[PDB]
Order: sequence, then structure tokens, then C-alpha cells
Amino acid sequence: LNCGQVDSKMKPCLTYVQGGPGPSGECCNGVRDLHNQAQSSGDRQTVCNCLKGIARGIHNLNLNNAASIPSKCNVNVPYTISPDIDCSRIY
Repeated sequence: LNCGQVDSKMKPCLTYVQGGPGPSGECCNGVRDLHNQAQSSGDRQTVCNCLKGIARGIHNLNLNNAASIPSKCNVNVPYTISPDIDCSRIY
């Protein structure tokens, strides 16, 4: 699947979306990586669901940093590495 890769690349984005400093560029290119991997909704599930669990394991995740991954890489994904995105509605 992809939840495994997505996790390995969305777990390092934690220091940014939560640490504060970042992103390192590879973060937005990582979520964009999902963009090239998942093609249909059933494909995001692994991805989105991943960023969900991962993003949902930090002391105080920051939505601002986790809300600019797409606004920066211009990917336009529906979900993000956060404890609140929505995979049931991945368009």
C-alpha cells in the first residue's frame, strides 16, 4: 500500500507542523508525493488515514504549519498531516 511510505515521510514532518520550524520543503513535496501515489479516494485512505494517525500523535500539532503543506507545494490535497483533516471526503 502507501500508508507505509506516506508514514515514513509524514512522520518527519512532525517536527515542522508541531515543532514550529519548517517546513524543509520535503514536507510539502512529501504530501505531493502522496498526490502522485494515490490516484482515487480508495488510494488516499492509506495516505490520508496515515497523515491522520501520525498527525494525531503529537503533543500540540499546529494546524497553521499543517495547513500550508498544500498551499506551499500547490498540490491541493483535501487532507493533511493533522489530527482533524478528513479522509472520508478526499476528492
